[PDB]
Amino acid sequence: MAQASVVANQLIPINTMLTLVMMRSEVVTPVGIPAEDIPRLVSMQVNRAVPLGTTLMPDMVKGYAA
Repeated sequence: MAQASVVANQLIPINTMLTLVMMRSEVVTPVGIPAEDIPRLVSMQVNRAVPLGTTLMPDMVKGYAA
């Protein structure tokens, strides 16, 4: 399996604006937001708390569409 996802590099509190320190690239299942998209996620808000190691999904990010 080759496709990497965005995963949380720290706990991301609810309603936090994302920064680059918060986002790592990992090959995980199920697949989340493509890791390719990390620079476009900066300053977008999360609508729930995202624990460390959690795969960031499209429905967790306010305003995200692809």
